[PDB]
Amino acid sequence: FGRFTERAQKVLALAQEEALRLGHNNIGTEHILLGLVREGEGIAAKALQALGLGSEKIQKEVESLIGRGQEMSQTIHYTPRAKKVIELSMDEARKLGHSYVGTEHILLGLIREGEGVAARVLNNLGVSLNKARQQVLQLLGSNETGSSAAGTNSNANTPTLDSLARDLTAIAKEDSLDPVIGRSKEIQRVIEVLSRRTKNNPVLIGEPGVGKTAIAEGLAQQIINNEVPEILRDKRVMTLDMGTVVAGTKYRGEFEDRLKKVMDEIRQAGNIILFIDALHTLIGAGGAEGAIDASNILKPSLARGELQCIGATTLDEYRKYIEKDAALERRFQPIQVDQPSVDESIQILQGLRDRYEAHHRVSITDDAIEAAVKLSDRYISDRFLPDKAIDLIDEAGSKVRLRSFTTPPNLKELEQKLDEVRKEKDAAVQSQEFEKAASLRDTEQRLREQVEDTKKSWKEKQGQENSEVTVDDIAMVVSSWTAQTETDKLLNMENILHSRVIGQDEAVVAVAKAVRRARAGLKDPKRPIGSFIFLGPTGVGKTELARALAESIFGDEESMIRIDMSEYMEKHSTSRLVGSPPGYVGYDEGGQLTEKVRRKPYSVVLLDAIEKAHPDVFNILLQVLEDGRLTDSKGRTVDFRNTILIMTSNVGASELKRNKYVGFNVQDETQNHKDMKDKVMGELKRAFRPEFINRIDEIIVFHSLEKKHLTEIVSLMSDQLTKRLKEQDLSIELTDAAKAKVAEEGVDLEYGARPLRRAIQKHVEDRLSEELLRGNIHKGQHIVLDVEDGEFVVKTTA
Amino acid sequence: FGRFTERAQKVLALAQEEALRLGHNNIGTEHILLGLVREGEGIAAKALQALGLGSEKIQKEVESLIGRGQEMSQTIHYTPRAKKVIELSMDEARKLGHSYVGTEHILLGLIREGEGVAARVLNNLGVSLNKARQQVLQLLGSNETGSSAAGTNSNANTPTLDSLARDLTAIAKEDSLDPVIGRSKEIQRVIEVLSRRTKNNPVLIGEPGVGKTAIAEGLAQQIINNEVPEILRDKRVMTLDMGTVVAGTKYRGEFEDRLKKVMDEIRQAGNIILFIDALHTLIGAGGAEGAIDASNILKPSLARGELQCIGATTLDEYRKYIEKDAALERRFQPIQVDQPSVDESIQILQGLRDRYEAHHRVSITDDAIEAAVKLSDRYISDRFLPDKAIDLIDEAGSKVRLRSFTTPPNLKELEQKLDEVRKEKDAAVQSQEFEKAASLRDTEQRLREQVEDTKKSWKEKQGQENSEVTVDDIAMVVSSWTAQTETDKLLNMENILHSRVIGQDEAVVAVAKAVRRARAGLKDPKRPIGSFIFLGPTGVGKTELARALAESIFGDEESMIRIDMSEYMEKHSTSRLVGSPPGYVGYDEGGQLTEKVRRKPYSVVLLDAIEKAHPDVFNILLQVLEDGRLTDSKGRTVDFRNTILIMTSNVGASELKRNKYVGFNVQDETQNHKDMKDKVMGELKRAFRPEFINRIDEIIVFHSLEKKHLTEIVSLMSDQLTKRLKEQDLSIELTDAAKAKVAEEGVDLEYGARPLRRAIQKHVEDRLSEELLRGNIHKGQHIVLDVEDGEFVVKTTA
Repeated sequence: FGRFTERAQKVLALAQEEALRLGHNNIGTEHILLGLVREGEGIAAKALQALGLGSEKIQKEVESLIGRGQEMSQTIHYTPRAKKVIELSMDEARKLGHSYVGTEHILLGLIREGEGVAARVLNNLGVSLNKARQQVLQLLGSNETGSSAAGTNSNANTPTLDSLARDLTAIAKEDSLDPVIGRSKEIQRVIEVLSRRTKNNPVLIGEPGVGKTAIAEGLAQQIINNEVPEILRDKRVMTLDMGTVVAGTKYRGEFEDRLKKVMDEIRQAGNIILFIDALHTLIGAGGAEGAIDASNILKPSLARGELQCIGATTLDEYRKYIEKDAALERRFQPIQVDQPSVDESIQILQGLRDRYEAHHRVSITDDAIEAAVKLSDRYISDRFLPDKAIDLIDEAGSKVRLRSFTTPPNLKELEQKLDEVRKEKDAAVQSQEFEKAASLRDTEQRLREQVEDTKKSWKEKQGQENSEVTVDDIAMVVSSWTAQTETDKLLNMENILHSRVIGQDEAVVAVAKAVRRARAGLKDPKRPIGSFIFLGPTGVGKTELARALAESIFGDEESMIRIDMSEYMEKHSTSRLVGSPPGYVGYDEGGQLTEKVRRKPYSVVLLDAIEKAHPDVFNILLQVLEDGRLTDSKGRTVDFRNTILIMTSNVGASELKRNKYVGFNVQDETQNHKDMKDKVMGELKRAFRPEFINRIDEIIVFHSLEKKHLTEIVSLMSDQLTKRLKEQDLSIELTDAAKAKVAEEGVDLEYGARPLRRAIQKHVEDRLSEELLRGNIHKGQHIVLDVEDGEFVVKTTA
Repeated sequence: FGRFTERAQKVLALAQEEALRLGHNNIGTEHILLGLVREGEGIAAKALQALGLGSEKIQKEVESLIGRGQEMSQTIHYTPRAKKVIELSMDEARKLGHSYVGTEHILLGLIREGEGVAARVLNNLGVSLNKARQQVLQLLGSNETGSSAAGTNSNANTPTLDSLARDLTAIAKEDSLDPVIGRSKEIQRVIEVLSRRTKNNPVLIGEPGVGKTAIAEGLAQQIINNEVPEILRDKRVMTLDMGTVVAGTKYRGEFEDRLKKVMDEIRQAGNIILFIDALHTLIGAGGAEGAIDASNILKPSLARGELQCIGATTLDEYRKYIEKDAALERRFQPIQVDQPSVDESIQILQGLRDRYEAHHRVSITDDAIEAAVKLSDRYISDRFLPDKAIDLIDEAGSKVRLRSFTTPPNLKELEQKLDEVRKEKDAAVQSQEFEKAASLRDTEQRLREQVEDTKKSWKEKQGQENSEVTVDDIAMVVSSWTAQTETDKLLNMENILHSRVIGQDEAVVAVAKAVRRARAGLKDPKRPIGSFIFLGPTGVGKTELARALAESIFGDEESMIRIDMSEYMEKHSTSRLVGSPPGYVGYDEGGQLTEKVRRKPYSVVLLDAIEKAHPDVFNILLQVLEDGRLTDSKGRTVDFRNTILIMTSNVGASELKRNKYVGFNVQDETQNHKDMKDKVMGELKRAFRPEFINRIDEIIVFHSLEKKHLTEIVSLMSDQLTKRLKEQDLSIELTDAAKAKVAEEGVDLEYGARPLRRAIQKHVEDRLSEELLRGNIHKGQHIVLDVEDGEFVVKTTA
């Protein structure tokens, strides 16, 4: 373990002394035994001496098992028996508590390791081996700790405080506990619920979902010193926990009987505080289920303040307790409970980082935590504000030690060598090849040991590397799952967003900067990270930007919703049954929009075609854009904070399907640019409400494509082609010359961004494939699609 | 078995020695016994010798039984008894482990086979039969390997490992384990999630599915040597086995107690790795009911990092774990899981090739293996990417062994002869006919031995067949459920689609080549391997091609969906229906379309008439045409990846239908071909959208009711007549002359292939049946439908 006590380690080192002193190549088990008795006293040492085995008795036998010499101490490590004895003490101390191993455990371990040289020493000297293991044990007392013992107090406390349970106050008198976190005003407010008497029962309302029990340790501390009543001092805090009741009982009826007994013993009352987790479940009122009706005993108890108690209830549970009354509502009284906000997250991270330095890393870093947390709160966005965080910290809190030790020192080849040896050796010895095996053995185990020496030479790489949990590290994780390599995504957002967006330096930079503004807490987070309307036709860069955002902002693309407004416009699905029959605004709110975004909160919510949806739909969209929430689906709250709203329209489309011209002039092109960035955002206003648009940060125009943008759609569709065919069959590349010939056809004055899919289809997909059908190209070769003399020719370069 | 160890086989063979050495012309059981003891000191031999039965006692008895001395042996074979001793020992070696058979088992088997002469030999020589079986048994020698016995001891290690369960590392240190081929890239990403302790726990979320456990065996192996962190210092990996916990307890309370016990012993913490299979089920979160609520012990265990564990959860299950939190989520953490990609598939196949040698019908070929995978991957697809594969290997991996013994040179006839003999013989011995029976036995047993000789002359039919699995072999089998005879289907696709489909050679070749283009992986197959528009009037070639495509691509015709989009109505029936219109488009998206294509993943989806059949449908289909997917049915994704989308049309029909027949045109014909290949596809564009059409592979025109196309429609319908009556037993053939006379009546510029059914009905069905009524033809004679001189005539030729 290397986290043993002295005492163990000492009998063991005494073993080596006898190794050479008695002449043993390998420090035998006989020496570990000698080690115990030669340290004189120590529970092992003493133990052997109890049975009558002094150093005298032992050594006569020991020298009679291996005499002198062998003073060479040939590769002095232990004998394998003796090595087992060391392993044995570790477990012989685990079972007997001890994480740090002593003398005793080794003598106990010897007995265990009973065919060993030691073992035979004792069984030869007339002392039964088990008589020895006994002897160590009966001196391995292992007195109380984490508690104290010296007397007996109390009579009436006996029946009550016994039952049920740990007694939180007790565990907080002598620490065997941790703060852990709060919820500080809750503790004040608990004493608000506890310095009264009619409604003397605290009732914590909130998600549970923060580790309610952390708050509880709060009361303990504060009820003692010094905010507590004048004659309703001498308070005791007694915990009532379900787990103790159910175990070995296995019945609700019996559980009720035991609980009844507990309420009776609480007769030390008028000074007692009871902790009741999930108070509704016991009350039995509300919902189809009652989840037991403890209420018969529990309710009058709650009202009197004999069961002056702390109720841990939730959002719904409080309804289902106050509904009874007036002793579950002439007892109850609620208090507003906290759960971590963004800053709180950071603090939690640090607090339990440090204890996983048992796990030799984690340790570090403030900044790293900040990455886990800060990046998470707004983006990914896959759990809760601190929960998200810790995973990120920890992936990376491992990640680097793995890439560190990606081999031995690169001496991974060594193991490979040693294999080949063993084989040669083995097979050679099985045939013989006598001395032709000789050298093979020697080469084998020589090598083997060398390998192992250098396998811990990247323990130098441990002392070099093995704590990294840094900004970038964490940040890599935050992008990895879906504050450096997420904020490098943020800072370099424009670069990332352009690479899929079909030209449109205009579109990209507008979205990029707006998301980047929010994404480091500069714009507005109680709104989407960016609200936008993206106008244009199909295949212009709209969708492509939505995607590129999912990737950049959250780390991976899968955090992207994409909702058709056409399914529930109540103006294009009204009675056309698009999707399913549900009455359409009800379909969107009551189900689809709210459920989906509630599932993925990070989601780039892409609400397609808000162009001609019913004006009521826009009121909902406006609420998403402003509030960063919608409340629908019978009172569920759906998080649009961390969303990136991108609402598309194809009313810009007309203008955004003209290219960046190739029209009547070449000065029509530089008049198409300005035309697309102006005409679109006003066809937007004509298509739907300004009030809606008033909650939208920037109106992104996705300019139709003139190369620059043409040769970038051709290179997106053709690149989507060349990659989807590599998994099953051929390697395709289109030369730049061939991407050019398609882009000329992606021109139209009136269809500047749509025609491209078909023309990649015909000119790439169809073209390689009709060339496999001829036998010009094939599966599994590299297909360069080239221009021959102004006609495509599929060439091979494999 | 035919795979026995020496010791057995030798004692047995020594019987044959005594057979002739004493003359016993059938090698008796007495000789098997002699066989044991004359083989000296095998466990059988040795055994008898312990009880006192040396060779001396045995042969002395033996020679006093059958004894001397007709040194030959009758067909030198055994007694039936002695043959039984061999069969018995084999089983007496199965019992005692032993895959093969050893000496002991033969003596043990003798005792068992106790009416044998040996048994009586031993019971004559003063040693009880059971004293002999005793001795062999208690010298238990059998086949061995998987050594792990040499004596072991530990103290605390005892409580954990007892319960519950196998140790993955252990089975991989004696290597009774196998890799197994993963799912390799997953394992690195786990050790990041595992060398943690702030979120200590990996939790694998994904399809389970080819064996989740392959990833698990991964960890074990990497955690030993050496790329493993020092974060993960001195780790052991222990696997959860749910089955042992539930067994022998038969109660939830007891089950909980055992799990609790395990969590306690995990006190070896910070040095232990726990593998928890199906981790959600124990947490018991979500649903109407839980799933088992081990959670009380398990949740804090997960949080502490004592149960630093690897969770194997499923698609929904992770939701139901973060649903608890933040210790079932602040410990837990999800990871992206692998299920083998197409290349990985191939490798698996081969990996288990060598054990298919046990059935001897594959090993080999690679080329076939690839087929198993690839052909299946793209074309149905009713299993996962490697499962599909392996099944095909073995499918073919038997197929040829069946052709082996169905047709060798057919010494099946031999056996047939031998039959006739026995009968004759038997009945002859019974008739008497006695010496006339004599020779009949002799002819019988002669035959019997010959029979048996020529069936193992078809061990030459084994050395010929008994391991291959060839290209075609796999491919044909791939066609049987669902490279050669699936890629011959691909290469010869035009030929195959024409052989069932009409004179629309234009259409056939266009579709054939377009599917064959995609289906060989050189044209976009993310979306259907062919999207199409099929123009023509109904019954022309359109439907028929949809069928022929299924047949060619998948090897079965009945993998063809078929939806009419025009049937979806009530899509404007507001108050018109009554007061609400609940249904039809909602049925199509919400259930029918998505479920059906998801059911048969790849299948010719034949979307009938979308000329104006809800303009919204064309958009919905467009998403299929582009992506290969639709998302409907409340979040199901339907893969139309290598479906063949065929969207039908009969709006071009009018021109497609037009003539090419003589008797009335000689210049409209040569204006109907050229007219159809342009004009048809433009009546299409008004009936769809260009946006739709741009994501279509090709726009197919079925030049129809030509001269030519007719007599092929007539030959499909009339051939369906001649075939549909054979089940009810009538043989019909139409001569080409009679199919021609009907074909004249479906052509002009106007009509369709509609009147062809009616006229086939009249001239074949109705007429032949009225010809049974007139008595020229009957039921079950061959009916030739001929033309006499221009007047129809039904002739008979059977």
